Amino acid sequence: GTVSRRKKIAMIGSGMIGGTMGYLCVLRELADVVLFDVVTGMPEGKALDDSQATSIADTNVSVTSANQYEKIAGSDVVIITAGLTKVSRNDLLPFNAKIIREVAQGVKKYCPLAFVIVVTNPLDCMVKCFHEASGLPKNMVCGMANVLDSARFRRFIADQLEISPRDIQATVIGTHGDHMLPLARYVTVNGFPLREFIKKGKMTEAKLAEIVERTKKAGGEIVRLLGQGSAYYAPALSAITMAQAFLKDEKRVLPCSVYCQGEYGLHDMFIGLPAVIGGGGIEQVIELELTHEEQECFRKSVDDVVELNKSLAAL
Amino acid sequence: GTVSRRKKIAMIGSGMIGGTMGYLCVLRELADVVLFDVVTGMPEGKALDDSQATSIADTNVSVTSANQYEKIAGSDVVIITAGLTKVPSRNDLLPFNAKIIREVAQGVKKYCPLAFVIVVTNPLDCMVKCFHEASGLPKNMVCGMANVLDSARFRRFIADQLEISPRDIQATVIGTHGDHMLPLARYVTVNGFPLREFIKKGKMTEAKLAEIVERTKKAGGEIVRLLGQGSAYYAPALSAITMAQAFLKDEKRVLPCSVYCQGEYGLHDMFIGLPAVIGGGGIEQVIELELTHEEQECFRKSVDDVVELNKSLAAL
Amino acid sequence: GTVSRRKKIAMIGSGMIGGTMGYLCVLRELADVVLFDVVTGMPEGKALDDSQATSIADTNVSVTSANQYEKIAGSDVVIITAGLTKVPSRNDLLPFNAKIIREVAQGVKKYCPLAFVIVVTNPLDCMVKCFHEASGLPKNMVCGMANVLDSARFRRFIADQLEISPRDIQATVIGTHGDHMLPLARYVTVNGFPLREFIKKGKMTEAKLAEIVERTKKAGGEIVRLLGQGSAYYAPALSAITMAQAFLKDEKRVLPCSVYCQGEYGLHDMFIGLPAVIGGGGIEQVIELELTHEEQECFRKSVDDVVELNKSLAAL
Amino acid sequence: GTVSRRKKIAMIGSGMIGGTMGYLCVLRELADVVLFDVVTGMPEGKALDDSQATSIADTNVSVTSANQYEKIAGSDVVIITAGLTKVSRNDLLPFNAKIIREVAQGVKKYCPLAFVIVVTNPLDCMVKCFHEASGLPKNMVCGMANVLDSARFRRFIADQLEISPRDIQATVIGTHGDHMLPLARYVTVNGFPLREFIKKGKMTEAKLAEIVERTKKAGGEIVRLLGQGSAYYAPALSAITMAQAFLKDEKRVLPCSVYCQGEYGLHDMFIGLPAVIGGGGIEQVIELELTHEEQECFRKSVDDVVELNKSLAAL
Repeated sequence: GTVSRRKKIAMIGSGMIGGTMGYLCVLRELADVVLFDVVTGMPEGKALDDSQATSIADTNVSVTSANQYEKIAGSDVVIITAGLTKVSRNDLLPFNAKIIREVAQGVKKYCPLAFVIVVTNPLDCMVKCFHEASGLPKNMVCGMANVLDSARFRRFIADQLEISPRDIQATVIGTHGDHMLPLARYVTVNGFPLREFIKKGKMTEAKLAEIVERTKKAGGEIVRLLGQGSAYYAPALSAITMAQAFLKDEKRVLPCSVYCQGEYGLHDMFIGLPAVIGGGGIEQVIELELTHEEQECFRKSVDDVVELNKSLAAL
Repeated sequence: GTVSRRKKIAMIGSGMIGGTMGYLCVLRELADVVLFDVVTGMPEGKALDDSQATSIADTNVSVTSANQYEKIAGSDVVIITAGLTKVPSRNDLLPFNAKIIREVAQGVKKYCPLAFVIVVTNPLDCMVKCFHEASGLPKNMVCGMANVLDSARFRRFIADQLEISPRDIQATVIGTHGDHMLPLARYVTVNGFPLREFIKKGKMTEAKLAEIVERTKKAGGEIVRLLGQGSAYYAPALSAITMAQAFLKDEKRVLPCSVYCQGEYGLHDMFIGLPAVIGGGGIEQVIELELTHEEQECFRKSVDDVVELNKSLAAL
Repeated sequence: GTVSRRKKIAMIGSGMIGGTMGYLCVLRELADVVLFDVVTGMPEGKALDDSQATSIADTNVSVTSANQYEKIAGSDVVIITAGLTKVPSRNDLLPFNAKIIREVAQGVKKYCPLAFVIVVTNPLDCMVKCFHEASGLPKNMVCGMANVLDSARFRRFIADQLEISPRDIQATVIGTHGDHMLPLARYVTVNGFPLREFIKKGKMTEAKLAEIVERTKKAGGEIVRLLGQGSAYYAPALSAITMAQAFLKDEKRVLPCSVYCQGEYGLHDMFIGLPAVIGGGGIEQVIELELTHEEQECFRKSVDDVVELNKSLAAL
Repeated sequence: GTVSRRKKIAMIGSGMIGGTMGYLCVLRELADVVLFDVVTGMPEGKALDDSQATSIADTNVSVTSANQYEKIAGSDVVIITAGLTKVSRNDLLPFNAKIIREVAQGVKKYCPLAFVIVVTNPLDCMVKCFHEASGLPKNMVCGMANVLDSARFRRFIADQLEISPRDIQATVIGTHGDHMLPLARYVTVNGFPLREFIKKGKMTEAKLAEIVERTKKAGGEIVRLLGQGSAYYAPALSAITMAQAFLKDEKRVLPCSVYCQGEYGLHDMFIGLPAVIGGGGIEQVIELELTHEEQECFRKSVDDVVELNKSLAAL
């Protein structure tokens, strides 16, 4: 009887990020939500909590919990946070590759036409692992990391310039850790190069460097401060912004881990790069004219990913 | 911001509910946020996470942490979730939480006495009374969040059964916490149409309604049971923030909450969950429903519970 | 957009209401928009203006104009405002608008037969019937916008008197156009609480309620009188788009509108304004209220009006 | 009794733009609205229409109409669209200077602490006229034009690159007409220079020039097409976005007509420039490092304004 069905997003992993992405769907009435996890009780508790929030938000989406993959059938988007968060993130490889392969089998069987956003660390490597195991088209698989990294880069710059982060364009590309690459040269204030602001003394080169470093250390700082767990509010919104850009065919520039077949001279691997997300999934991969120095920094990020993928293959 | 400053909301208690209310402020660009807690470290971590979310939401509010009451100065609204959640029965938390609530009251009284205060700390109705007495704030500027959450549950369950958005289900719970809370079955409507008309047309049975009333009472406990640790926070955070927004934007929304009684329902000098209108004047109206003799009997049980807890509160 | 395409809404008629519904789609990023009109030039101008607004709203939907029905192919919803607004009594527009509505029906039947259709063209109830008969579309996929707007007025007036947000005022108008429209005084509630309780507590008098009922009936005419040219469009556009969104997002909202009757209220094979639930299945429920004998008498007057207009419609 | 009062915006001019800005306030629950105009009936009809929309939007703001300035007392923001729209916009000068001076007297008397956004043409000249007559601080007076011009510039670029306009930073500065200056060199896609996209052939220099020209002619095209009146949907949102940035102290980069005391070597005049709008009104005026060629184009815009102000003084 239903002619116009709601979009459906399956959260594979119902931890803090998963439950929070479910909350965002309720607040924005973005889609029905399935909180999936191989955990007893907890996912149902969060589904009841999120479901009950629809009343106060005056929205109507269905939030349910599941532990069997058949329940993710028909999902338009799948967001994966399942996997270990601690035992180096590189060290998570063996344990999470196994989990990601199980998720890939579930998606391949029940919702192979979905757009998939991986969050599981080590991210770039796990995205490749999911892509290989699931068999999905390269434009329908990506990883969330750089949107979150860029959010931090932007917030720090916005604080210094006293301008809303909406008007700060700052992008981080590459992989996780200290090799991530906050592109200082491409930071703009509504398209106006940051270098002009530095020249006017609105920000010093030293402050910029401090911000670049802070962007790299941001996730670890939150981990240290929380004492248990890791960030979830910004990560959840980062992933849902990518999901909405796909669902509503918005065509948003959102840096994320995408499959390369020549871009930046890279082949057969996923790495964080500026991309356009729309109803066709990853519709564009933007290849920046990196300077020689930037390429050298980027190569280190690339090498980190290549090394992990080498180890992944050895499994 | 020399002329127009942003509203400011201090979250006294930076646990799951506090951090999530901060998140809502970021998403809606509702107000600058202060995540306050006696515990140091964790609030600063959540403040960093919530502030970083402003970039993705394309909003601009400030989110900071604090462990000093001086930092809540200038707050337009204060939402208190501080307090023990278990004894080292919510009624038993009285001793421990009354002390914490009194410390919070001292902080608010001194640093932001003109704030609208929403208490969440259990045992709720008793703690609202405790805060009001210790803070000396105007009776219309102090209330407690509970019934909006209880009603959200009542509404969601009814919405699911009738296949209608909860926006269009008006269902209200009044009273205190526990099995004595009172889901008002007679006042449930579908866009103003009495639920009884739907039951008569077979869209729901009286048995199902009774089941829904009972599920409403047990809902919080079910989530506690299922999460395994802690309690609900997504709907509670949105319930409190919806009350805060109604005040900040002078919306004049009907939101049942723990309010000071000066004759309504024959009650005096106490707070209890009742339908109320929240606007820029704080609690602008306390709605007095024409309860049947049977509903009055059930309500009296909540009254008795609160009155007894308050007697102990005084005895401190 | 190879996998997930945006919803699409065709505005058949690009006058003030049509251009404004397009604006709402841009603001909410609800859907791509086609501003259709037999008149060329003006729709393209409004499409440029509405599309340029996407930049400032930071949204991304396509807004284009058209004068060929082929361009409405793929529409999920079609909202029709086309038709004369005055004879070169709305009842008298029948001849002229029936012809236009039939042409629109032919266009929809051929190019987007699976669309959910919201008719706005006067005389409304008769034109909905005309469209349904000419288009052959399923009865649950055709409706008319009028009562949501009439109810918005009823609610705003009540909200002003009680000093409560209209979000919390449930007030409904049913029936047809004109003085016969029926604002249901007995079913007005404040968050499900009967208005009678508020009147009894002195928050409003029966005289004021009667005044509000009359103002609700005269509201459209007052705006026509005051604007000097044309009629209301901001609230009408939002009323129609709210109905469209309920369908697109399968919200299941209670929105009174002109719906096909198959026994409800004892009516058959005709459309008339009634409380209904709009979801992804189109008109999912037609709510049958337990009207008193007096309300039935008033309602019968609307029924008689529609039945008489439909007799003439047939006689064409 | 009310401790937390709603913001209040007075629309001086209740034509299509005024009524539409009132609608936006209702939809966003941004502020109470006063639809002011020295017209009988019409403003009240629009106030009833906009007021009735609050019910469907489930919001609560008060929308009233007025014809006496005392009714704008206490306004936080004042948006002025009053004045003739036709008889060259330069030719409107004599008629609109008189109207703007009357509005300035009303604001100076009843809400001198308001943030004022002028829309009345010829814009840059009328903003100066209002500032001089009202006596308000230079940071509290500005004119809306460039946000609308930039919206067009951005939409056209977004269409060509298949990217949401959210991610297109394109700015127009200067005055109205063909002398407005769409800054082609500062157009970015999330901070990435447009020149890189042109190099990749995603857009040709010819298409860019066509877009620059189209941006200049956009308002006139709508006028031609509508047959009567001029654009109002994008203009209304442009002005309300500036008003909200002030009310919520957002610190948004919004190009608008602002007072210069040295910026770009300009003195004692208002002209469209990139600015940051926050709770302090115009908090920053961004001085771009314009190239010699850009300065030459800008000088023509400046000369147009200077000529009008010369004529304004001669009144």
